[PDB]
Amino acid sequence: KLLLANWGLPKAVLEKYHSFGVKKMFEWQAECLLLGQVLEGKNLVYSAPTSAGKTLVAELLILKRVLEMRKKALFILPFVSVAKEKKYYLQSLFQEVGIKVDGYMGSTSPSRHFSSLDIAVCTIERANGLINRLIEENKMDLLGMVVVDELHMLGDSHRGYLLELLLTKICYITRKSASSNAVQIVGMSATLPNLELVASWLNAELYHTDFRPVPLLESVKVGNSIYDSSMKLVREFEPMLQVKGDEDHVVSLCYETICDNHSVLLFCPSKKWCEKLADIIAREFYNLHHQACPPVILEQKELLEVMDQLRRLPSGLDSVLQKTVPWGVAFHHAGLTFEERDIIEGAFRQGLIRVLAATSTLSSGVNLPARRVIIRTPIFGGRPLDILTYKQMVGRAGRKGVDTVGESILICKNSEKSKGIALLQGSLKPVRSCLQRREGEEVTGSMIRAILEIIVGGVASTSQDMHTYAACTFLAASMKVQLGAIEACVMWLLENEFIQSTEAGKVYHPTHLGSATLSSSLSPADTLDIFADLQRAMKGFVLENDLHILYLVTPMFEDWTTIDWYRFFCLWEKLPTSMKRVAELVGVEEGFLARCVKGKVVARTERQHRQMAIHKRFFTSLVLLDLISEVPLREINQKYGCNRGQIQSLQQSAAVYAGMITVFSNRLGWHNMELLLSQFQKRLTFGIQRELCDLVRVSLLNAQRARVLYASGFHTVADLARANIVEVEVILKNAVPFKSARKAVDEEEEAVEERRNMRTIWKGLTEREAAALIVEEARMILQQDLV
Amino acid sequence: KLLLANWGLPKAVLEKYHSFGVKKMFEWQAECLLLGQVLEGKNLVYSAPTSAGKTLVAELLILKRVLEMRKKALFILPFVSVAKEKKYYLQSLFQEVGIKVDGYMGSTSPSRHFSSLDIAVCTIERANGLINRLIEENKMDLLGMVVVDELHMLGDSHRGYLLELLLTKICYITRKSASSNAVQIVGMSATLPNLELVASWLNAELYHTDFRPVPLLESVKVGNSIYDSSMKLVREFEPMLQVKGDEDHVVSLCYETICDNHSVLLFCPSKKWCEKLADIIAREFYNLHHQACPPVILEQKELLEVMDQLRRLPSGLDSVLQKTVPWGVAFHHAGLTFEERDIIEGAFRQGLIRVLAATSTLSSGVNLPARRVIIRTPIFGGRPLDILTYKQMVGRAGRKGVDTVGESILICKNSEKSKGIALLQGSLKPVRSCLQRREGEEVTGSMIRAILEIIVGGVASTSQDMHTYAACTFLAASMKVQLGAIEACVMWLLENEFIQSTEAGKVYHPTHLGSATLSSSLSPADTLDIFADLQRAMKGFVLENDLHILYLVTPMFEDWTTIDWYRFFCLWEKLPTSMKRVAELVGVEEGFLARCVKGKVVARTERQHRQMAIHKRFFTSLVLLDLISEVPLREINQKYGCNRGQIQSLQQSAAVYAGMITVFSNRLGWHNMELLLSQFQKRLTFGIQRELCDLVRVSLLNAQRARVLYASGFHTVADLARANIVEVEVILKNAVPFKSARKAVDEEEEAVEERRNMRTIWKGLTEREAAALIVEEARMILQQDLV
DNA sequence: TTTTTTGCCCGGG
DNA sequence: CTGTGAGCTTAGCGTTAGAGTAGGTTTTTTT
Repeated sequence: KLLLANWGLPKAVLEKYHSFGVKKMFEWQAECLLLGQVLEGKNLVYSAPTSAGKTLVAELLILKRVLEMRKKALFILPFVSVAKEKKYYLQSLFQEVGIKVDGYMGSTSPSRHFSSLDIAVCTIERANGLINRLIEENKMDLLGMVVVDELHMLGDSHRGYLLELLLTKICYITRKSASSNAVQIVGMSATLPNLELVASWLNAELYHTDFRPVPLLESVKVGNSIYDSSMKLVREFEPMLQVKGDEDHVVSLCYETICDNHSVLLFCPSKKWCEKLADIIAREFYNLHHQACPPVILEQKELLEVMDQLRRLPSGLDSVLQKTVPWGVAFHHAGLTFEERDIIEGAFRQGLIRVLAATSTLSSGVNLPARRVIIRTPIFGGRPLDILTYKQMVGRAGRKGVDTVGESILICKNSEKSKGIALLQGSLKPVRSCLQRREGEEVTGSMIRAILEIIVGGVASTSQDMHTYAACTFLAASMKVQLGAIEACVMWLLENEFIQSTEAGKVYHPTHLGSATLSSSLSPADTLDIFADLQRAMKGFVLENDLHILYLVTPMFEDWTTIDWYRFFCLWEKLPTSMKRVAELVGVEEGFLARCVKGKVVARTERQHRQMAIHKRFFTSLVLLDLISEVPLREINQKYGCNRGQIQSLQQSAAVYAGMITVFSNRLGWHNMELLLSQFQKRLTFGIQRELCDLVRVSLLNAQRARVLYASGFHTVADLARANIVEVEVILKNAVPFKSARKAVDEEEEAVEERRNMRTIWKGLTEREAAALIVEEARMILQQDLV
Repeated sequence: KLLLANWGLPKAVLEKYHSFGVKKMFEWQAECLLLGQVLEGKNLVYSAPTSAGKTLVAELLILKRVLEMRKKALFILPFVSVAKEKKYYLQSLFQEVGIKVDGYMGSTSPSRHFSSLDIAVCTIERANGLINRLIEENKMDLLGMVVVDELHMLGDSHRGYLLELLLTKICYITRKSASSNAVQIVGMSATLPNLELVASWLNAELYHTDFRPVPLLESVKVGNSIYDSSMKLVREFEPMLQVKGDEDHVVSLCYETICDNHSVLLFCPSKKWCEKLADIIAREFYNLHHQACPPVILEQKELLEVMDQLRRLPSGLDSVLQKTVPWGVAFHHAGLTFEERDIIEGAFRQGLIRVLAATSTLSSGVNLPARRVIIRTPIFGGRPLDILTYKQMVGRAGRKGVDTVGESILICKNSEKSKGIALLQGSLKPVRSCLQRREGEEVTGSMIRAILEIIVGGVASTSQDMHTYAACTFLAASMKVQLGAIEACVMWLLENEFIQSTEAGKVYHPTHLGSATLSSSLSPADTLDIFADLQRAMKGFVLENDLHILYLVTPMFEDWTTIDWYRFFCLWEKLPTSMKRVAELVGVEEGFLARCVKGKVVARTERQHRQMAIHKRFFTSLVLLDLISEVPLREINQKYGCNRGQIQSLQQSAAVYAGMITVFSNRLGWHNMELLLSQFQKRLTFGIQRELCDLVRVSLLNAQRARVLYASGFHTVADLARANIVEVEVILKNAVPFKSARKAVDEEEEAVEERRNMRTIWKGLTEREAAALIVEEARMILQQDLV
């Protein structure tokens, strides 16, 4: 029965599973795969805890369908991190049968067009983008299957409502062609009260189970007392350690199980709070070792390899990590460089680290199981802790093979107790659409996009079809205004020129501003703020410097950071007129910055909303300029107050926004603006090729400078030590694009001073000085390397 | 001796000469080829009257050397019309031997890279341009021969001094290398004085003849009395058909030779005076036949075919050609189209036209003999006629031995008789080099080109090698201020950033602006303006429309027309609000336009020297904007005060200026601005697409408005007659680049009106109405073709 | 109160 | 928005910011 070898897998995949793990399925998996019609081809929704073999029940369906029918699966995952991990995992299983597995995730994408793949594993908005493009190609018939994780995100508005739109399009196009399942939807979720509604919407079969291989003792600590689920008072605890201001004994709650050689995962409200607790915990591991209780075992021979591997990173070994990592204490949050996450994840996954204070980043996207989970408060960011967040936090408790029973302890004040009791006793709110109009309110951005994305694809081009599409949404299940809201959208789309009216009844056609908003996969709420920037550049584009191209290209964010408007006003005042003119043409204005330094965010009329959206995008441009200007990432974080983890997210985004907005300007037909961006797409790439890595040892070589030496002479630093200073000076003078020292007639001097100060090679040296000093540096580097 | 077959020509060329020419040389041709060292590879400078077989000597020397030395030869010719004719001759002559003959002239380029050619037939600046690039590619060793026509041109300031700069380079690059010739030079110089000096400068043989196949009977008329050049009276004239319509009775002097039934040619100081006087003469041939020496034999059947060929002209038959051409009278201007000029010449070349009136456009650039030449006055323009122009006029008398003698008649009133006679009794002034200076004067721009070009090409870079170059000039040869002239050049080229000074004498290197000058082959004095326009565009470029890029690629002229400043000032206010913004950024201003309306004469400081060039260029940009906007030339002429010759020169020059300024911008490193210009150069062309030609012809559709139909549905006229009006309406809506109809916030209402106007057609049709009308015209005219 | 003339790399079948 | 303990700093008791997350066509290969 449960032994997987009986299920008829091809031996290569069976042997790969035998290598990867258990040969026998859990009983719930055998039931769920033996519902009456899921194997026939009917859609499915199911739920199991994250500790269960959740994805196996999809993988065996994928393996069957892609082998039994020569059609292409589309595996939709909530985050790039889990998408990358699942890509490599699934590649390892199927590759010996010849299934081509590749993914759309972050900046990475398949080296071949979708028609060559067999299983595309991708993030949600990559999948919706691919669905839009499959519609534009009308090649949708290729799509065999959609596998959806976290289907309970149907109601999440920041991201997730895309899952309504995406599944609705597949239903509608199937129903449009209908009026043996063409596209099977397999939807994985946490258990919901109305899960059978989602299953009924998807016409799906249903399974859900409480089964988990490792059981969880949930609890709330209040005072000394620990209450089990159903508030059974199982235990009282007394402080094994006495610590100044550890009024909750949070260190002792760690130490108690550290005495048992078991690890602790400690979720906190914020990054600052994680650093403070990783500091405090490491100080007590130090004190216990210094005042030398049971002994503490560390295997520091391994921690020195981890901590040296951190020292190699251009971040440097962070001042907190210097203190904590030697003791097996770490911290983990999205302020860390991706490599620092992967190092600290790996060190905790092997258990070299024993305590890891973390934000929600270890709740979603990072599967670090632990014996004991702790949640430092019921309040997060002044919210009550979300019930979905809590039940995803505690799902980390228990380690499959290393441990027998999982433990979790919420820490709660006596006055807060009702909130903790609610978190344990409560259950997830019923999932409900974002399409639903609130009774008296303006129609929602999810509905506006949901209507635009069919019209622009040439699907449901007449309004009677739009009512037929609305009847496919999950909203049309949640209600059992449904007609009147649709014609309130087309008014908004018409009066913003996303679509055109045509008589005969009527037919609606996409404008270029339609096709651009669709095929760049921007949101309609963004392409107004982008178009008001792109079109205003057509009226006067500064070509002598990058800042205006960066303002068009820089990612849209709201509150990318807390912004110091006063330092931004001090910064804007300092800009060169070469660049301050770009601020004027963009519309940055002293009358607006003066308000934003003097007072609150302006009340948002459409004018004041636009003028606010301009400045936050400009501030993000000045950061993004400094990144390409090779200003030290240590300096940038002083200058703008962001931190190194945000910068890598900005680098990841700006490299993509250059690509989107090129397609946006292409679809508008503004080909003369496209080329000015399609060239800049070559320069938003921040990692050097190995060509310069030797030359980059020379302190006077910016990569922009090493670029011309290697292009001119293939130089090894030995060659730069051999080179004649006169040849370097001429190579330097033939490196920079020509910019006069001459003042032209009716110029202001500041506009040419900034042409002169832009040619000195650091302010900085003149080339006659630099070309001597760089040969003297190179010959010193050479003799230091040869010894 | 003189029988050509004895000279050892290859039979293919010999038979081609037997076909095209005659089997014998003239006496002077043999005597010159028998100059002992010439056939050994000595340089030669020779003269023969232009009606003799001047070029046969040069052609025979090329043919021999390319067979024997087997090195590539460069044939330099004064004008593109002369170059094209001599290209087809040399190609048709040599190609049966397999000599790869092609050339560089006008917008033309050879079908393969230079090294593929055996002969390059070339205009002066395509040759001096080529010589610069052979030095950059260091292929100078390839150049085995240079052959030069009109070597007397060295004294022109506007042009042709390049023929000193080129030959001085070849001399210097020989003598510096050497201290059987490295290059053989053959120069033709039309019987100058000081011709021994030119021969001595090139270290060449001197050869001269006055031989003519038919003698020139010069004469001069005052009153009724005609005098020989010796001022003997030859005749008193009898003005048959006496009329007050010509107070000098030149109509009778034309009719006289017309009674001899031979062609006559008349040179006139002005287009309108030419155009008037052709009408006057034609109405007397009308008067003869309407009254009826015999009447003029008209052969009207051929003239009606010629006149129908003018009716077939895209610009239609000129009403003045309706008057004159049926009588065998025509006129000839730079103001005609080039097609009309070629047609009218050909009709005269076949002798169908028997009288032709011209400006100097028949002095130089073409050779069409006429038995009698008439010169209307000793005064041409505001000044006495140049004796060089007189000789090239009267040289037209020899009808290729189809007639036994040639005639010339200078005509004047009783005043200035001596200054008239001085054209007959005078001879060419001494040739000289415009590299010469006054003491109270700047070093001339032709010297600045010389001493710049050596530096930038990477030759003679040392401060003493330039004085070694100057010793090879024809200036220095003529002198056997000049020592300071080279130092004045280097100071001027430093202050204009064309060169860089490096220490340890000193060694000078090109800037990018140096190499950009030479690579574009612009003048230094032009490049100060073409750069300042580009440098100003970098500070704020209007991508919104075509006008601001046209201002950069607008051909730069002095007085390409008189500018009717009041009509231009009216045409300035009529510019749309976006185009009136371009006028701000380039610096067009009412405070200058109104001042040119107020008064023609202005003083000029450096500000005013730029301001004139800005406006004179901008006015020419407006003409280009209309020409790409498909405005009818019938309007443009009347709108700007322009004619169909000036327009045609501006089209043919603009296609080259967008070429040069790509290569100018590319090598300044402004690769963003380069790609805009390189993109726009793909639009700045005026040919007709093969497949669209009939579609644009029949339906009266603008080229892009038809092209998108062929792109969107491949319609022929027979298919557009079937097109659905709603489908065409949707195409008409989405064919254009997106211009939003909505006003933005923070925008002038007078600005958005433009963007909504741009989508209208012309009148002022809606897209609905145009999409109806276009289908009606297609389906109606389909029937008119089928009937 | 007014004459004629020239420059550039690159693609095509 | 909501909240609270962290933050500022000389001292020893003043004053508040605060989670994580993502979209593009061409292109893959070197001096």
